Amino acid sequence: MRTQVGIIGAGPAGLLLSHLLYLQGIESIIIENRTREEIEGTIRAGVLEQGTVDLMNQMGVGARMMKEGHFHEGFELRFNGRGHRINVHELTGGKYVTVYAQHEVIKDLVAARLQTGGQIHFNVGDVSLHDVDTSSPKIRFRPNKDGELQEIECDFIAGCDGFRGPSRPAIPQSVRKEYQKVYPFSWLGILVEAPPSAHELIYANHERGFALVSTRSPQIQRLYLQVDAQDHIDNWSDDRIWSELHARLETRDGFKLLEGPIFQKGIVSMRSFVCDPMQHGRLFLAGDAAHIVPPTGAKGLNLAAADVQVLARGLEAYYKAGKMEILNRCTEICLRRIWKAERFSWFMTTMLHRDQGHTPFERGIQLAELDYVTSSRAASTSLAENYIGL
Amino acid sequence: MRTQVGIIGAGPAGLLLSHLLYLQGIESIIIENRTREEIEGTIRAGVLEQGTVDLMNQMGVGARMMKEGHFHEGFELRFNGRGHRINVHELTGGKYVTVYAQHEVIKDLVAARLQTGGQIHFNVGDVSLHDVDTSSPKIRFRPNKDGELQEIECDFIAGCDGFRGPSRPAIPQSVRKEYQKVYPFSWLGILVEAPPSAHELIYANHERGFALVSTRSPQIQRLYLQVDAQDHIDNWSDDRIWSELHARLETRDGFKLLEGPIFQKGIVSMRSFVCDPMQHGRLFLAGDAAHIVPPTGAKGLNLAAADVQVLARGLEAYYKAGKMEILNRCTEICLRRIWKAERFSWFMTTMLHRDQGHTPFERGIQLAELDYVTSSRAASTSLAENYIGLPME
Ligand SMILES: Cc1cc2nc3c(=O)[nH]c(=O)nc-3n(C[C@H](O)[C@H](O)[C@H](O)COP(=O)(O)OP(=O)(O)OC[C@H]3O[C@@H](n4cnc5c(N)ncnc54)[C@H](O)[C@@H]3O)c2cc1C
Ligand SMILES: Cc1cc2nc3c(=O)[nH]c(=O)nc-3n(C[C@H](O)[C@H](O)[C@H](O)COP(=O)(O)OP(=O)(O)OC[C@H]3O[C@@H](n4cnc5c(N)ncnc54)[C@H](O)[C@@H]3O)c2cc1C
Repeated sequence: MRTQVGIIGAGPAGLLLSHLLYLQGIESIIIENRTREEIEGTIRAGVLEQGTVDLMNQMGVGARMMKEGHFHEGFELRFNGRGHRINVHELTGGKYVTVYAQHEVIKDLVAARLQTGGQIHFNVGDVSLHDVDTSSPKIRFRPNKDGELQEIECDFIAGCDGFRGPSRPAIPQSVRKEYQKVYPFSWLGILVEAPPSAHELIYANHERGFALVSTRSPQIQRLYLQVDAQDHIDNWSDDRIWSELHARLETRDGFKLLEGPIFQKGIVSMRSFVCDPMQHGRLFLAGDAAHIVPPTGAKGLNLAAADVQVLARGLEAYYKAGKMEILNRCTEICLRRIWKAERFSWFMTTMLHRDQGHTPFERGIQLAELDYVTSSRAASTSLAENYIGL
Repeated sequence: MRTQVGIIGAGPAGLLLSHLLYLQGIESIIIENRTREEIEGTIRAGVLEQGTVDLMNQMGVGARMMKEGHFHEGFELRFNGRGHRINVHELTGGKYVTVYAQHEVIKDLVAARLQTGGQIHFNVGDVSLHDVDTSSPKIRFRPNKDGELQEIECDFIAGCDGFRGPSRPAIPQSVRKEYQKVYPFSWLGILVEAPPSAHELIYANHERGFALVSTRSPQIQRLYLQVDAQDHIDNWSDDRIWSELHARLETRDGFKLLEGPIFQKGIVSMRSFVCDPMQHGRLFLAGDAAHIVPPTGAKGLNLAAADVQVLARGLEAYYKAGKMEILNRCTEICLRRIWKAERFSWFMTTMLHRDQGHTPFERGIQLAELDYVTSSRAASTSLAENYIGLPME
């Protein structure tokens, strides 16, 4: 099957890229190794930057996001037993913190793609990349895991297949440089059936560790506890999880944490990762296939959306005028934004998490930063602007 | 000899405290173990916070600071071969980065104190503190090192005697908690007979290490190079110093580093240190006797001035109304400001210095932070407000 751009992965990066290309008359074929049900059924976060909201609306796929999304005026930084509100709406001159679950974004983009004649193969298996260093790259795969071996002949391959996809290894080790940080802690995330304890997100730093109170709906809440990076979910009974959440979220004015059944519990590791370059011949990486951020800053899906806007612009210049300049500089342009988001995500992570390797001096300056950011208008404005994207 | 407040040390802390107390009719006696010539020859601080400039003017001792000090509208962060201006004057609503050397501040305060009947003993020896946990603390010392043993009977002792003075050990180890950070680098500081290369301070991050271009006068410049903490001045010839300064300060638009005789060179170590509490009975610490910051943020002299403003207010409430509240909370009030300045000094230090222990990712985030603080109005404003001093309590 011949196309212009072969896309590996139907996450936010692959789906947004395929639709941006469609809006400019450029054809694509997406392959996805999981089922449509699986990709549409995640409990992944939905904190969207203003740029991602603008992009969804610009693309004509933002109607359900605007109708069903939750628009908050701010969020809270809790530390030393006190909550401190960051009024994003006041500090940014009218913007909101937007939440619209990643699975909802995926559902909207899959539906828009299928409705506009888009080609998406779900449940593919045995995926491989070939001749990426030529003008005729190829993608090979088997439909429905064990179908006959099929080939996509294309001009470009977009590697939108996440951290463990096959596209990043297709950039030879001798050409790439990787940057990484392993945080000395992980998150224990829980999906709970209970009303929300507060109207806005709560990012809490406590002597015992970090806690994050988020939401999905009026009935379903999403909460996280910082845990030691080696910890297993079998070390954390429901009783221990709720006791630790109550301890870390405690306030002098008496906060009431609403508890319920934990439908899901799991440990997720926290990492920073940057691959440079994000291209090799006709292969171009975007999103988690090229870089990872710790989720404290909620930048991952937003960076995937920024990467594909640059890639689509380069592809458009190639098909319209035969120009290669923007494609040649795709890595250069994307990395400028990536490094700033990596810095912010690292800043939020280190400011809010307990580090047991920290000296008492380091813990003192961590608490001093928390005091400063919540008592300075410029520091709070900078946090607000970084949080909703810039 | 009886007095109200016995002060150990004639640095910025002790001198500012003695004069603030004089302005409120409170007597003091200062003892200083170095000569007046030695303390007036001090080479270190150059930059004053806006609050310290306001304090010197408020106290009636700011005339020479205004006439001879240098008032800059901003400073530069140089990285990736390009200079980025932080317009402090614009971002702070009218404040300046003030360059007026620590030794000039000391000269002005010693003169003002002596002119107003102040008692200062220079070149003292054999100094000791006694009965600090009583209502009658005492300071013992020998004038001119070989004098007869003298005693100062006072109501309070102010420990303004610097990092290695005798006052901090007088707070028992069982009552205090110390916080510290060790840095792998030091500063090689030089004094050069040359004109200024630029109108404003230059803080440069380079692959080879940090460099700072500061000034003293139109004819004397003060420059610093980051060096390994175990380096000695004999490892650094004048040729090696200039070659390293030219390399680290290089810009794509071609910066001209103005050279001349390097008449002073020395290596100075750096650290972060906080002692909590800063008081024990009638003994109260202030300045470097209580806390140290690495010099990248130009906070140390400024923090000593902030500490003594709080201490003077407490002492004033005690003598005027017999109230102990402000004195009881002196450590609490001072520490809130100290911790924020400790964070900022650590932030400036770690963003600008080369650390060979950094992973490639940590080097990337360091350069991203330099890009961020120079590309956001709110981030540059936050940087500027911290640089010229956060609001006083
Ligand atoms: C706890 C947590 C919370 C987060 N919260 C937020 C947040 O609020 N805001 C935010 O912006 N980001 C957030 N993120 C990050 C965000 O979810 C990711 O950065 C984002 O999913 C990356 O999108 P992507 O399209 O690059 O990759 P992915 O979402 O991983 O999509 C890649 C797709 O490729 C498919 N694929 C894999 N291998 C193959 C193959 N062989 N063949 C075909 N297809 C294949 C996968 O099945 C997958 O569907 C969070 C992450 C975590 C862990
Ligand atoms: C390279 C460098 C650059 C700096 N630049 C700046 C800057 O630009 N801005 C800034 O704000 N700060 C700066 N600082 C910090 C600043 O110099 C100090 O924080 C400041 O000197 C502290 O003043 P102090 O009065 O607390 O102590 P000190 O200045 O140390 O004075 C204490 C005094 O006590 C005396 N003393 C000691 N023992 C005894 C004893 N037994 N009896 C009697 N007297 C005794 C000493 O002789 C001394 O005169 C810098 C420091 C360095 C190293």
